[PDB]
Amino acid sequence: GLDKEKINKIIMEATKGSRFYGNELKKEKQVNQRIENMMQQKAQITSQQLRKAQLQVDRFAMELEQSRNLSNTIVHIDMDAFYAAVEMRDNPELKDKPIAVGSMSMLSTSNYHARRFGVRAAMPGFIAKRLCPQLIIVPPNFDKYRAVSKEVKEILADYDPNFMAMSLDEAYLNITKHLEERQNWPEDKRRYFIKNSVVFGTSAQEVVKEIRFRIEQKTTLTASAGIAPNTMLAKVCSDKNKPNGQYQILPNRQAVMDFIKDLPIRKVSGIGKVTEKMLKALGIITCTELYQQRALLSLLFSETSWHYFLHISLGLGSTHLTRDGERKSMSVERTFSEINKAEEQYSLCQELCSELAQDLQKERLKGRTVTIKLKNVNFEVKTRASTVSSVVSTAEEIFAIAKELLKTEIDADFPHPLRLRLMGVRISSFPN
DNA sequence: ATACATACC
DNA sequence: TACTGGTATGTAT
Ligand SMILES: Nc1ncnc2c1ncn2[C@H]1C[C@H](O)[C@@H](COP(=O)(O)NP(=O)(O)OP(=O)(O)O)O1
Ligand SMILES: [Mg+2]
Ligand SMILES: [Mg+2]
Ligand SMILES: [Mg+2]
Repeated sequence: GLDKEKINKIIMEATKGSRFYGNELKKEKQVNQRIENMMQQKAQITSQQLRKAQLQVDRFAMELEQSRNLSNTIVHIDMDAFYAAVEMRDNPELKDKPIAVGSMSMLSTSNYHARRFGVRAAMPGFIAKRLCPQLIIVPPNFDKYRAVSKEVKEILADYDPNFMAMSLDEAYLNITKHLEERQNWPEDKRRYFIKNSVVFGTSAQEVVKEIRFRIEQKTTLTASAGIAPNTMLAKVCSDKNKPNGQYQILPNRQAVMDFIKDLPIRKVSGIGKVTEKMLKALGIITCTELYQQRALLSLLFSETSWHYFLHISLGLGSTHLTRDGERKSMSVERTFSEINKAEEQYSLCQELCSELAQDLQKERLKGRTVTIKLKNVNFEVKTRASTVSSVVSTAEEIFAIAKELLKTEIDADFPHPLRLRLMGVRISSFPN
């Protein structure tokens, strides 16, 4: 498959000049400035501050290190090319062919064949077709994916009944308890037939082989898996042998540190495009560099960020799955071809409010904060929020609040019309 | 509390 | 022709 410059070449040539690209520059500059600002303060940092922080951080680091929990076994399962794999399963014509699930405007994912051409999730179809004109863009069938998801979630329930579904295709499992019961199971209880039988051992490696086997037998789709003593690690491992493979970080401190040693921080869940580029500008790329700079980082970043970075640098993370409690927000948003007539924008706001009210009606939810989201034709995004004393829920009450927030924004630019491409409404601040 | 940014599927 | 929908969290004021 294609190189890796030829790709970015095509994307640039196709993106450059678009209102969309304009905005991406506007953001990258707003980030570069944020780096430059950080960069200053690093210069104004003294050696006797550095020493002061270093003795503080290490005091906290000894507290984390002494509390390290290796006694749990955490599994992250992540379906392989989920949507695309499903559409491949049920249409032989795509057998050995590059595909992507989505529209010509936007793609959800792509199969590994198509990923060799640099077509990826969150790419517009029309750009992906320039990277690979044989690409088959198959429309998404959300409802199938939900149904397939339910089939695997049923299997996963056997090993951890409190497993944490992150989305349709992925989940964390705490198999610690299952491995204890399984230690002294007969071959009967861990024997599965092929769709002539097969058997799996008593170890963690084997349990996960059984899970991934049953998943393939039930759904005709492969999954990858990661094993570790915490979620943060397990999530990373699950990606290591993708597609259709496992990895284990064994529950001993040395192994953890061996894995961490040269791990690019980007691979950790929650270090993205920006934090990478920010941490790179301090010379931090691996998770040991992140450890080494821990004093400096305590001065340049907020408490939560450097606390989080320290957990990353020590190979720490969550060692029990907290059963997802109540939601914090519900929202709906929609992109469209340009709208500028005020009366059409009110109507469209009123529609979204109705849809949100209907989704609230499902889970019997009422909130206090209504937040409209507007994104003009140049991709610039405004949110405007208003909190109310008493909780609201109906399409009328939500619209009443959103109406004004929108009105204000139409008035502000007056006599210029709001030229928007996306509107949304969110409700939040639900009671405890 | 409000705004905007960053991240994940 | 065409650049998503969605929830939670962070950063800053
Ligand atoms: N940015 C995005 N926008 C829309 N849909 C997306 C998306 N990212 C993912 N999806 C959809 C499409 C995906 O099928 C599904 C699961 O997301 P993953 O597990 O992150 N990606 P996959 O399973 O395809 O491949 P593998 O894990 O082997 O790399 O969510
Ligand atoms: Mg995934
Ligand atoms: Mg996946
Ligand atoms: Mg990351």
